[PDB]
Amino acid sequence: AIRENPVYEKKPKREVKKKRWNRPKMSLAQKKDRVAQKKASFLRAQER
RNA sequence: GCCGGGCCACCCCUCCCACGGCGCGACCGCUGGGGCGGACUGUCCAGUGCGCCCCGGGCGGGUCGCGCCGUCGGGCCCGGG
Repeated sequence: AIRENPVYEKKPKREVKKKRWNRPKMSLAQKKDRVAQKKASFLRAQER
């Protein structure tokens, strides 16, 4: 059979609904305000 | 000294181009709010970007058009009396 029909036929391309499965990289302001929130929370607990 | 032409000087009108200034309009990026979908953060319920739409405003520069101002401006110092 291989010697008879050796050609390869590609699988047809399929439509995509464009769903991301990973996590996008966090942004500069996002991480800066995360650090700010952490500092505020720690100081709040220290006062409390 | 012998007869004509043209030009700039009078006085007035009008074209184009160049330069500088002022004001208006069209296209741009950057920046404060609202609506939507979601993703994330914080040892108080609070907050942060993201993609779309609405954007009411600001910013100046790059180009274009418009109007005015100024030039012992340039067009044989355009042309008309």
